[PDB]
Amino acid sequence: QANLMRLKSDLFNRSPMYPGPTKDDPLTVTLGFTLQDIVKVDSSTNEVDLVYYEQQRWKLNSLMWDPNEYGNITDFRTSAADIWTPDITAYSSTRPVQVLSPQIAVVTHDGSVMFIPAQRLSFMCDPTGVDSEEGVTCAVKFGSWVYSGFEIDLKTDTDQVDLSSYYASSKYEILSATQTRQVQHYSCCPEPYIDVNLVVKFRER
Amino acid sequence: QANLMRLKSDLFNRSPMYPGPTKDDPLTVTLGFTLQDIVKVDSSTNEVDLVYYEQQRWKLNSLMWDPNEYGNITDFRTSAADIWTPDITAYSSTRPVQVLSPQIAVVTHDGSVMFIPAQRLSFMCDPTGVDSEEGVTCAVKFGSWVYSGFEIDLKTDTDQVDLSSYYASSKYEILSATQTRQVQHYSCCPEPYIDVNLVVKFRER
Amino acid sequence: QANLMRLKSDLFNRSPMYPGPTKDDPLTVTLGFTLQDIVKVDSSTNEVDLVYYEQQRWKLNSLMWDPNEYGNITDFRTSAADIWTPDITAYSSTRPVQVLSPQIAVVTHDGSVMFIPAQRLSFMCDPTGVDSEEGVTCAVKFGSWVYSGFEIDLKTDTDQVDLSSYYASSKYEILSATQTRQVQHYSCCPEPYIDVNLVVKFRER
Amino acid sequence: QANLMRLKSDLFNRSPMYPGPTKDDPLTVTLGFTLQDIVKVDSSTNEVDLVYYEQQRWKLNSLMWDPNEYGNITDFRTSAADIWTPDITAYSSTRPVQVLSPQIAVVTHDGSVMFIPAQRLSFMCDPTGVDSEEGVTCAVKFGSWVYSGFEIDLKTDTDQVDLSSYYASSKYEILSATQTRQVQHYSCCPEPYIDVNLVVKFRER
Amino acid sequence: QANLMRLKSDLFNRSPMYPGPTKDDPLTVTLGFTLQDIVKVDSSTNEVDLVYYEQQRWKLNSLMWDPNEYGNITDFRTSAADIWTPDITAYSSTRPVQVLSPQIAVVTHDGSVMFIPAQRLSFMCDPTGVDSEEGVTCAVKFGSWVYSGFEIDLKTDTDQVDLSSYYASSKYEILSATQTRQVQHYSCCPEPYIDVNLVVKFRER
Repeated sequence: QANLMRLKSDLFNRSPMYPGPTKDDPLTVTLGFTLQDIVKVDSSTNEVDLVYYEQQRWKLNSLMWDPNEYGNITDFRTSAADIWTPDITAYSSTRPVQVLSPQIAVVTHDGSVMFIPAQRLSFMCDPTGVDSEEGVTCAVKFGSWVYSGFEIDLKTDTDQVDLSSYYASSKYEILSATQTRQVQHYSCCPEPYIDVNLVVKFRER
Repeated sequence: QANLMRLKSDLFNRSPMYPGPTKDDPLTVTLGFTLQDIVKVDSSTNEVDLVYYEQQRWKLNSLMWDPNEYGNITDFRTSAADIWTPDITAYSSTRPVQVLSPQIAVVTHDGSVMFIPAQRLSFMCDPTGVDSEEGVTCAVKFGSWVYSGFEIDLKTDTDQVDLSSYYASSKYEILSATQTRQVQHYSCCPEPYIDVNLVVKFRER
Repeated sequence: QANLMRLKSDLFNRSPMYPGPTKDDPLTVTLGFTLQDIVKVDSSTNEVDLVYYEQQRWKLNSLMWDPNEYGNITDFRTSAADIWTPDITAYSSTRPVQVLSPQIAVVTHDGSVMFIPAQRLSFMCDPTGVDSEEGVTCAVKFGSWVYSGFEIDLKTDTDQVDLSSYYASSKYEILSATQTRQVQHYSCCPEPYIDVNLVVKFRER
Repeated sequence: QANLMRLKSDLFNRSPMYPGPTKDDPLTVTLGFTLQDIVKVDSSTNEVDLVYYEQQRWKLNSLMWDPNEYGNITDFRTSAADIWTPDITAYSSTRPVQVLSPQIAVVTHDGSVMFIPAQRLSFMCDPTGVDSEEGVTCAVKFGSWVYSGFEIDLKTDTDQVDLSSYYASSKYEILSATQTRQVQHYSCCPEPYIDVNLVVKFRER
Repeated sequence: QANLMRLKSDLFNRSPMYPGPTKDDPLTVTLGFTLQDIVKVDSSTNEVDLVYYEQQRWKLNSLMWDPNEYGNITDFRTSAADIWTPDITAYSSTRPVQVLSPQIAVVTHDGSVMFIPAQRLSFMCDPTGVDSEEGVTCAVKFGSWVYSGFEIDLKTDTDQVDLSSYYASSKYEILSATQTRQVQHYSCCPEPYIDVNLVVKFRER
């Protein structure tokens, strides 16, 4: 009850929001995916739908406290809207991403954040061959829409996508799912942008 | 009019927002389901659609009062946007759950709240076999998206889902519906989450 | 003009809106339906779509004024967001109702309010036999979602639904529109809840 | 040089929003449609989908100014939501109207507003006969939802609908589109209620 | 961190938002499109669906600063709602445009702004002959919905639509894709409106 309230108030009212990273203050976001289901394949549009949730973590001194001052509270939960979050976007969606889970984050005494939104995404993917044995292959890049390599940097803890909770009776069977950090120097833009490229190879069951 | 008016401003203004449960301040939410219709079965994707309402209960101390001080009010109804509510989510939806009822809760003088969302939900369900006599079986887990079992804990009043008011001319027929409390462990997180598992076994007419 | 200006701000700025009915200060709300069109029938999901508008009447003391402080104004119009509205809900929608009309209500000096939303509703209903001469029957119940008969009392003027602005060239002809008032009981709660059962009998033209 | 700023806070920040048309202070609102396209015709529901521009103009004494006292500024563009707008709806839409253009109005020094929303509308329409040189005719009355003809008065510049920029490759050819101002006033009621009837006669291309 | 926050409150919190351009404060927005996929073609409604980025650039004095006073911060990233943005609109759209990327913009010390919304757009276009060697041609105009030639001017860096990251496996091959500046005049208004005309000639692969 009491202390948390006092802490929450200190962090979000006694002080403004993190403004976002800059060159002189870059930030590293650890990204990782749990693919949960390939829901739909449409072969007339070339669209494929994923339901995954997406682990995001990062650390801000701005979000730091000494637990001893706040009743030995070492971490809390709060509405994502209370804090700043990175603009990690899918680079080839074909519809607005749909949000499947509460937008609630967990802050730790040391300034670090863990946020795990469930989403459903339609992205650009030609499923011709999904019925054959060697299956089909599709990718979607995820990355900061507006922050360059110099401001937001991506990182992963594994390059294996978490298939622990893939829907067992899905219409579609995952042959492999990969997540690799990639750098892209771009057109409009001198500075490189950095993304995580989700590659799934799958087929009909 | 006059007395509730005073009560609502005393509960929700004098104090700052309730910050939700902690490890020191745990909560027990009681979940039940009334399952009213299986609208749709889609076997191209593997998604089934249910209309149910789900009954949530919990008690807060910070919501208590002495009815004598407020002209004998034992309870009032308030918009859910005024009180803390649990982040109970369907672990395997394929679409954002759509709300079918008012977001209004009823708080009672001893700090207990009772909140009954009506929802239409798409979830992961392979319906192969729905067209037979033995029918098919499907489950979706419900539970807190961010609070572990040491912050929020679930509980049912019975494992028998309420089917007494299930639509009589549905294209699908319910053969049984269960709600069973269970505990999960996830890779991301140190501490066990707890969920109520809704299992439905159904067929067409 | 500044004479109605002062009225609105005296009623809507001087402290709060209305907090809602209670066992002690209960409220009558009169309900009537103008069935405007049966737009669609779905025989693969057993869902039917009505366009109708919903006549809602209630009298509040908090909204009362004397037109001598207020340059002889008997009434006025205002965004339904400015004042408390009842939580009347279809008990078997399969979809969140969509809004067809501006959210605006006429208020009268005696406190009495008239709000008329236009709406498309998808509800559970088996259309089997809609093409026979006998036609088909469906019912949907409207009523407060959280207020018991002790807090909200529901009234009708007629038991015939209004078919007078029913669209002449609708796909479906109306054989009888009825609005019967019922009080009934639910598993969650000891008290009577009151609802208006709309029973439409219709066939295709 | 961007001092427009002043005119804006002189107008909208000087008093709460204009509270609508009284009876003593009425309002003439002019109406005009540019019909861009009939998109779809659903012969199984009974809905036609139109895409049009709705031009509306009205005059407000409370939004006028001498250009000479404001850096010689004769008109400005502003968000529709910080000026009052008329509550003109289609009386037979079957889907919430879908907004295709920004909600931004233009205000002229003399108090005139111009607002031209582009919309997609679905309305009740029997298209039996659309597949013949004959064609078919359809109708939608647009009117104020809550206001009488002593509070808001609808008017048209002309009753030839502007078809001069109607899609040349539409599946549906327009024969004619009319917009007539209709007035009705009944015995009991010292109000006239007035609406613009949008009649379109069309066939398949 | 430190400086960046003081910058933002000096640009946004002291003196308000830029009110918009005027006859006396003209502005030139730069437009460029990157076509990503033709996602869908409907030949029974004559609607086609594009997925693209629109790169928008403009320069405001009020957003200019000297980096020396703000710790050599040469530029920064901020939410779209903190700044004024041009109201660039598809003229022949048939569904509300859907946004695919985060509404955030990059601001440079010289007052220059860059903003690149990613969009799925449905628009009028008959795809007859998409499945032939010749292909089919569609066009759509992008422009200010409310700012005339005298207020917002449009300009392209090139008239070639950027196809450098068009989807390798789209159903459709792009034979040509053009973006041109033009001035239009409409019944409504006595002054020029400036648009960029997107012309895509494509065929089935």
